[PDB]
Amino acid sequence: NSTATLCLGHHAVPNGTIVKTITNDQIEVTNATELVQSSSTGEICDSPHQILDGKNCTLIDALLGDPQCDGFQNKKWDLFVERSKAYSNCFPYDVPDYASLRSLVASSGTLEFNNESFNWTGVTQNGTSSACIRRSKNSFFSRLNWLTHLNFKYPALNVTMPNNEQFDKLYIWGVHHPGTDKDQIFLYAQASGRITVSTKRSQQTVSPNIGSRPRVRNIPSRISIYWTIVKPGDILLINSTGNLIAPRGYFKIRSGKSSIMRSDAPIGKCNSECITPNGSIPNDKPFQNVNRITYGACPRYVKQNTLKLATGMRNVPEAIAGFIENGWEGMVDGWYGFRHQNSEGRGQAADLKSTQAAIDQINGKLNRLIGKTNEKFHQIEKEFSEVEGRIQDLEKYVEDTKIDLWSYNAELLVALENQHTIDLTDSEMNKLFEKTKKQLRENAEDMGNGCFKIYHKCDNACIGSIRNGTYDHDVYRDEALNNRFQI
Amino acid sequence: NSTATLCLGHHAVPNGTIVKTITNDQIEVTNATELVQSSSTGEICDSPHQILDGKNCTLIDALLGDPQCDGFQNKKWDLFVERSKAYSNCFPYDVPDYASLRSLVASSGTLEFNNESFNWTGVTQNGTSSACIRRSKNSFFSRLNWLTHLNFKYPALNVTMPNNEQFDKLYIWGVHHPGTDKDQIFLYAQASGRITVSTKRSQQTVSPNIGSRPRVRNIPSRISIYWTIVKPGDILLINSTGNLIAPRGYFKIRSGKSSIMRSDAPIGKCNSECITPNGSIPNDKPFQNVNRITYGACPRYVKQNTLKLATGMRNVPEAIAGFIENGWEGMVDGWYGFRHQNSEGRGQAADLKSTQAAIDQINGKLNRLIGKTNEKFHQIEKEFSEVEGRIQDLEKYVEDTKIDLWSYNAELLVALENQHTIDLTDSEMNKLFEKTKKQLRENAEDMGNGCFKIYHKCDNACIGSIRNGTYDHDVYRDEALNNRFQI
Amino acid sequence: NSTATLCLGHHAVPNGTIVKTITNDQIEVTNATELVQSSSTGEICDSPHQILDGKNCTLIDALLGDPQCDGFQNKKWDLFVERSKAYSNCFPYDVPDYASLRSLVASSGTLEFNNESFNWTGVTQNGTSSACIRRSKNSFFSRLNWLTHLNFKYPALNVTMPNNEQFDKLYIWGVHHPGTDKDQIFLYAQASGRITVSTKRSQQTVSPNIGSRPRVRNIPSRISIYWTIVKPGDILLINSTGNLIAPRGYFKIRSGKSSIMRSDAPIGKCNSECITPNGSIPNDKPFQNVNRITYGACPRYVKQNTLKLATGMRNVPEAIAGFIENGWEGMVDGWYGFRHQNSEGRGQAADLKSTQAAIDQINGKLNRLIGKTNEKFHQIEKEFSEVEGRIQDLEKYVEDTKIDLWSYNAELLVALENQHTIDLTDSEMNKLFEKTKKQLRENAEDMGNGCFKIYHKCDNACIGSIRNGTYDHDVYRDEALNNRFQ
Ligand SMILES: *[C@@H]1O[C@H](CO)[C@@H](O[C@@H]2O[C@H](CO)[C@@H](O)[C@H](O)[C@H]2NC(C)=O)[C@H](O)[C@H]1NC(C)=O
Ligand SMILES: *[C@@H]1O[C@H](CO)[C@@H](O[C@@H]2O[C@H](CO)[C@@H](O)[C@H](O)[C@H]2NC(C)=O)[C@H](O)[C@H]1NC(C)=O
Ligand SMILES: *[C@@H]1O[C@H](CO)[C@@H](O[C@@H]2O[C@H](CO)[C@@H](O)[C@H](O)[C@H]2NC(C)=O)[C@H](O)[C@H]1NC(C)=O
Ligand SMILES: *[C@@H]1O[C@H](CO)[C@@H](O)[C@H](O)[C@H]1NC(C)=O
Ligand SMILES: *[C@@H]1O[C@H](CO)[C@@H](O)[C@H](O)[C@H]1NC(C)=O
Ligand SMILES: *[C@@H]1O[C@H](CO)[C@@H](O)[C@H](O)[C@H]1NC(C)=O
Ligand SMILES: *[C@@H]1O[C@H](CO)[C@@H](O)[C@H](O)[C@H]1NC(C)=O
Ligand SMILES: *[C@@H]1O[C@H](CO)[C@@H](O)[C@H](O)[C@H]1NC(C)=O
Ligand SMILES: *[C@@H]1O[C@H](CO)[C@@H](O)[C@H](O)[C@H]1NC(C)=O
Ligand SMILES: *[C@@H]1O[C@H](CO)[C@@H](O)[C@H](O)[C@H]1NC(C)=O
Ligand SMILES: *[C@@H]1O[C@H](CO)[C@@H](O)[C@H](O)[C@H]1NC(C)=O
Ligand SMILES: *[C@@H]1O[C@H](CO)[C@@H](O)[C@H](O)[C@H]1NC(C)=O
Ligand SMILES: *[C@@H]1O[C@H](CO)[C@@H](O)[C@H](O)[C@H]1NC(C)=O
Ligand SMILES: *[C@@H]1O[C@H](CO)[C@@H](O)[C@H](O)[C@H]1NC(C)=O
Ligand SMILES: *[C@@H]1O[C@H](CO)[C@@H](O)[C@H](O)[C@H]1NC(C)=O
Ligand SMILES: *[C@@H]1O[C@H](CO)[C@@H](O)[C@H](O)[C@H]1NC(C)=O
Ligand SMILES: *[C@@H]1O[C@H](CO)[C@@H](O)[C@H](O)[C@H]1NC(C)=O
Ligand SMILES: *[C@@H]1O[C@H](CO)[C@@H](O)[C@H](O)[C@H]1NC(C)=O
Ligand SMILES: *[C@@H]1O[C@H](CO)[C@@H](O)[C@H](O)[C@H]1NC(C)=O
Ligand SMILES: *[C@@H]1O[C@H](CO)[C@@H](O)[C@H](O)[C@H]1NC(C)=O
Ligand SMILES: *[C@@H]1O[C@H](CO)[C@@H](O)[C@H](O)[C@H]1NC(C)=O
Repeated sequence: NSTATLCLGHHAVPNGTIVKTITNDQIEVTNATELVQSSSTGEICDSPHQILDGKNCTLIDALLGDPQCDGFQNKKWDLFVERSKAYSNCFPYDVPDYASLRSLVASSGTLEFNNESFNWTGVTQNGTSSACIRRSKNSFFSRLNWLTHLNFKYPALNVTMPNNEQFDKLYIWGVHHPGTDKDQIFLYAQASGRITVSTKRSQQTVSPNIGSRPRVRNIPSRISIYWTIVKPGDILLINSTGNLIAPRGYFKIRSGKSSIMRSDAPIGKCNSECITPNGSIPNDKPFQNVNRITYGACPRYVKQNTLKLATGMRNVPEAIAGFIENGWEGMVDGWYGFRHQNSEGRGQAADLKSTQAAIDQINGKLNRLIGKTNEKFHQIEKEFSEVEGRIQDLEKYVEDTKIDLWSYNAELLVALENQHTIDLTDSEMNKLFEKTKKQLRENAEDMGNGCFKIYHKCDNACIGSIRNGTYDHDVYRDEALNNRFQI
Repeated sequence: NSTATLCLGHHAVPNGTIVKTITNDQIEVTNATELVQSSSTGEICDSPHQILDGKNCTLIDALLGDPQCDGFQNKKWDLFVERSKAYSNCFPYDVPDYASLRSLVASSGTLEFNNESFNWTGVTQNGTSSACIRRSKNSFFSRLNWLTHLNFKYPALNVTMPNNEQFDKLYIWGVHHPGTDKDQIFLYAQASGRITVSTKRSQQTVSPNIGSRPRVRNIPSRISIYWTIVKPGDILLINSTGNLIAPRGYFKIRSGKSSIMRSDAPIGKCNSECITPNGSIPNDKPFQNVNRITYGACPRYVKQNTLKLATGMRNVPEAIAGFIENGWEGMVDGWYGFRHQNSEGRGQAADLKSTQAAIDQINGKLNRLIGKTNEKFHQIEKEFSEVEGRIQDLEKYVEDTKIDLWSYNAELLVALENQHTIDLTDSEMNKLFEKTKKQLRENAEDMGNGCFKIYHKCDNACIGSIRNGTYDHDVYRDEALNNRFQI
Repeated sequence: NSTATLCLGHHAVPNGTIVKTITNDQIEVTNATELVQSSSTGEICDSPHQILDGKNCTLIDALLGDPQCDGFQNKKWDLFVERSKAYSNCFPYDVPDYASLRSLVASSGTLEFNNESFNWTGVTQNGTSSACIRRSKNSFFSRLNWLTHLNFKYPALNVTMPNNEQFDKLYIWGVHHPGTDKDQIFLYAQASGRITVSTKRSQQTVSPNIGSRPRVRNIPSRISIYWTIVKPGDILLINSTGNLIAPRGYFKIRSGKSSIMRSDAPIGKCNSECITPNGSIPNDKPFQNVNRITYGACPRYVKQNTLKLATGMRNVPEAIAGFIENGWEGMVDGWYGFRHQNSEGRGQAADLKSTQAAIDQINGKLNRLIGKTNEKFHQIEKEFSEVEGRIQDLEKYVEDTKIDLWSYNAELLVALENQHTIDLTDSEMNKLFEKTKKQLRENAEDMGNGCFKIYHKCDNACIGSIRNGTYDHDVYRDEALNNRFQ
């Protein structure tokens, strides 16, 4: 006729996604991305990190060098994987402050061991046990030297070794606690006092405790594992009258990106930075709900099973009408656009610049959230198999506090960002609407349903000029004014 | 007259509330709710949590079986409330890691004790002390067995108890430290000794220390309390030559929701999810400022004394003027509405759909904040009476860090939620204004004071349609245009 | 011309600052302020906190009374500064929980020492060492009494010291660990033994461990340092057969604002609340990147080297365009303003009320961020010279968690405040535009670039009336309608 209808609107999808916001908990959007990694590959990836498979060994067993760990001598790792099927198959032993030695070795990142010419004069070296079978013969820990009497004599040892290198030396040693007095006399030829291992900086004094223990692998005795770190310029001094499980040398202490993880997952052929006890995970998402123990460039752990970030706007599912009444399910070329009813027929076109502006802002948001990872290697233990008390309670409290704070941050971030995304895309729809209103000047009226009523004959070329920003309102001003106001 | 005025606006109150926002610290709102629970009932509510009243007992005193704790034997609790007037009136004891045992048992949640038939031979059982009286006779702890010599001999005990059940067993035992050597010879007929309690996984060795102590209840001697946890399939082996305060059995270890709290509040008939040492508190508010220690489904502790969440718009108290100039004290039916001037007279009506939309958004926000609590059962100690050093400093650092972070989160959350509340209620007022503008089309002009001047004769029927919606601008369009655009 | 052009706009600068927002991490603004203190003065200000310069003394050496530390006796501090050049010149010693004793003394805030009439009968007092030279004489720690023996006898000392005052008493004592049995007999006349120090509530029992150790200052023996806290109403019993490095009295324990810091910076004659190991820092900014170790009213430590807070608007660089197309680089009188073209000529003026409203809201934000810092005195150790185990790992984990969470909060806060500031100044431009539209009513049209076309004669008096809100649309309505329509 003499008028045309130009409706502005946006696309819609048949099946949207439900996201959370500040105003609402369940708002439907056209599209959303998962920000919580809730699955793993089931396998640990061996690249870029050097992964040392513990097999039947724990890290401490590999440190001491019991027979099943012979293949772990002088090895390095980025992450040591300890299996729950791992077991000791050697002399029974314990480590006072086990967790500290395990953390120290895990953070050292190597079992590189240099033998030293210790002056073990007057004692018999290389003691053996039936509990440690190396190659069908009795043996002992490969990195320890079980000293016993020589010719029924064990003289008081005072053996020193300067640290003349530029690095710290880690010495692993222990105390043998025999089952009975007959074993103390049989092995050391005398009752024992104390063993003192010292440096200039510090000293450790320990005592044997002769007495029966419940048998593990048919041995009623125990070895207690102790360690010392010797700084450059410092001197190790071992003062012992018996019951000394001597070092054969030193381990290297290194600073680095190494740690230890407990996992039953197989190790595959891969390239994945983030390792969890359930296997490696992608680190594209900013958060994860796989596990709380992590290694490498990992997402933050949260308790939410899902957090969906709106990478799109509110769906608003289902004459012509604009964005105020409904979204358009028939629009697939873009996010925002125009639909019109003209004397030449009905039609539709996408507005690609507003679509790209909204997409660019969403891409900015994703670039701020996606791809930014938390690269962490050595942390505290987060699952415990024994109840010790105050220290474990504090470690659990710290981890629970961290998880509650990061879960709060993730929930607030997702709700604020989703509210921002809806306000952003409604804002972009409004910028296109005000731009069209300003371009049309007095030649059209807002009908209140997201559409403009154009009061002049506006053909397809006219509509196209409006869509791409080249509409000249002066050409049609008299016709539209004469039609709006009955001159 | 030939024209009418329709002013849009919002309600106001004589006395508002001062809240914080992003750009304004002292912004007045019509209504706000307190988000910090800063008061308590002064009593601990005994439901739904099972609460065991310590009376004159500590949890440890109840654990060993102090004469004042006969009412605690084999009992369960969800929260043990330890009293500051509690004291021991039995043999004085020293638990070398008191906090760990107190926490371990508090989280275990029961004093269930099975009297296992320990094979004590060659010794005298059921030793008593004059400092621990039951029914006017000398007694001892009911869960400990003080072993002494029999016929002036104390043979070396070697007593084995395998763990043949499916749960862990907690054995509590100790070492007697007499005040002098005469006491040790009188009780044990041994100059000294060593006590070793072993499992397959770990061992504890303790030595008695003969010497004087300050007399507590006239006793110059001490009992050192130790505990062993025996896993299923593990074995308890006790080896002693003297000074053994023997176990009478085991306590059960359970994973659960139990804990210990220090408080002096009375216990009475009530119902409250969250327990605080100042008495139980309502858990409706998201935050609290009562005490650092909590139990159950509680709000999170912050340093803020008050944080008020706006549950209404900005209060701007003060011809007809609208939301641009002031708020309306005479609007009592709703939050948003209309006032009009026509030839019939002046009037006012509330717009209930905009009011309900704003209320629904606020109620959604309240559902996000109010009623959502965090269940916290066993945590670290958060108040200390003794100066311990590094571990206490770390616990204080962790708790103050948590509180500082949650106080920041509370301040940012309240400022963001109040800024959003103001923006949302101003947005709803602006949406009603734009909606009215759209219905009026060319039949009205914005007066710049929140009011529309309607340029057709408009008397109580057109105003009704405008308030309802679906106002027909076409019928009045020629009259309004003749009044607006004629010279 | 029968019309006039009235354009609205905002100022711009030739060179702006790059800030981060929620949806744009490289957005240029007219002005910004640094919220991360990234540099120190290099000196530790001696005011308002009382600071003791350790020089060659550690806190433990000051506690025990090392001969070089005589100047620290009975002194008080709000912050003790331990130097990396510090070393001992007395008997070698080992504190089995060094960090805990150092924390107790640092938090007590004083070395006020009170001598007590201990009954050290039957033994010789005031033992000396060649490693502790005080006045060119052999000496010992001034707060410890090295008891050896009297006439080749060491009767078992059973010494009681009641606490009859209202404060906790800190007693520092030790155990000598000689390098050989001959030294044990020479000093104490009898071998082995043990030392028990106890109160009503607690007890500590230790044993000497005779044996050679690596020589420090040509001495192969060690003194172990132990301590006990005696509450009011309690009694301290020291029971020793030998090897006792006895107390001479007690140290007072106070609750307060004292702590210890490791630093090599000199002490300056200045005033600053926040002290870091690199020296004092200003405490105006909400965050810092100088050090993790803090004392006083400090900002929070973050991982960011810089965080810039927009204190301005978008710097949109460039007949009259308006705010939608670009900013106005020629504006010096304000942030928001007007430009016009009329029958007399072109001109420009600032709108000071919109400018002040935007500035007042920005100052509100600055008042919430700047000047609000957090006073902390005694915290965990955050740097370590040796690796100890799970406790050090936990302390590092806790501090790193705090830093990551505050760094997250700092980035979220800066991005939200900068996005709000941009929305704020865009909103103020929009309220000024809408306000102008409302005064003009139907006498002007929005031409789409931030300008209004006014369809009536509007001289400089008219433009001024529009600027200050006195414009009356009724008097110009017939001319503007005749020119605007037909
Ligand atoms: C203390 O008791 C334990 C167990 O009751 C004894 O250990 C047992 O020794 C026998 C010796 O033939 C072994 O067959 C068992 O397997 C051992 N069991 C356990 C649990 O260790 C131990 O020998 C006893 N000690 C003394 C000195 O009599
Ligand atoms: C070591 O000295 C203490 C002094 O405290 C003696 O303990 C006091 O003994 C008397 C009499 O037995 C009591 O009246 C006091 O109450 C005790 N003191 C305290 C603080 O309780 C202790 O007897 C002495 N030891 C020896 C072996 O003589
Ligand atoms: C234990 O061995 C150490 C190491 O040789 C002895 O200490 C040395 O003693 C000589 C004696 O003049 C000194 O010159 C050295 O400087 C000492 N070296 C160190 C590292 O301390 C120590 O004397 C020996 N102890 C016994 C009892 O034989
Ligand atoms: C959602 O976005 C992703 C990534 O851009 C795209 O692959 C997917 O097809 C989108 N889905 C819908 C329904 O728009
Ligand atoms: C680990 O031990 C099991 C038996 O427990 C054995 O079958 C397996 O071969 C061992 N694996 C390696 C790598 O030695
Ligand atoms: C002990 O065994 C080690 C194995 O490396 C060997 O080098 C050393 O010579 C042996 N010493 C004695 C005394 O058998
Ligand atoms: C362990 O029991 C045996 C039994 O003969 C005894 O000789 C030994 O001294 C005991 N050890 C301890 C530490 O009690
Ligand atoms: C240390 O070695 C010396 C060497 O003479 C000896 O006399 C002393 O008994 C030893 N001490 C210990 C605890 O081994
Ligand atoms: C990962 O393993 C832990 C082991 O306790 C389990 O609780 C968790 O559900 C697992 N997660 C996934 C995604 O497999
Ligand atoms: C805009 O569209 C019209 C009609 O389709 C066309 O004539 C004109 O060249 C277009 N201009 C631009 C800049 O794309
Ligand atoms: C504030 O809201 C509460 C309901 O939560 C209502 O009871 C109270 O009357 C309101 N007060 C004002 C001043 O609006
Ligand atoms: C606790 O002590 C008070 C002291 O007055 C006494 O009345 C009460 O009976 C005691 N209760 C128990 C359980 O010992
Ligand atoms: C020791 O006392 C307990 C009390 O329960 C009793 O059952 C046990 O038979 C007594 N044993 C002896 C040897 O008196
Ligand atoms: C609750 O009790 C604690 C006890 O330390 C006290 O510090 C706090 O002020 C009390 N709070 C209230 C609200 O009574
Ligand atoms: C419109 O509002 C008026 C208010 O006076 C009311 O009387 C009338 O029933 C309403 N009509 C409809 C259709 O809502
Ligand atoms: C930025 O603001 C500061 C005051 O905070 C002022 O001194 C400085 O001149 C301003 N710079 C610019 C370019 O506006
Ligand atoms: C610190 O020690 C050095 C090296 O012995 C000495 O030169 C200096 O004078 C000492 N300073 C003080 C204050 O004791
Ligand atoms: C020991 O030295 C102190 C000075 O610190 C002195 O007061 C005391 O009288 C001396 N005692 C003896 C027994 O010489
Ligand atoms: C405790 O004091 C008495 C008092 O003579 C003494 O006999 C005993 O040996 C002392 N014990 C210790 C460990 O000092
Ligand atoms: C402060 O000192 C620490 C430790 O020496 C150093 O890592 C840091 O870079 C220093 N910072 C500044 C701003 O000097
Ligand atoms: C506004 O500006 C005009 C400029 O002509 C002046 O005459 C008038 O007095 C001013 N009014 C106010 C309130 O500043």
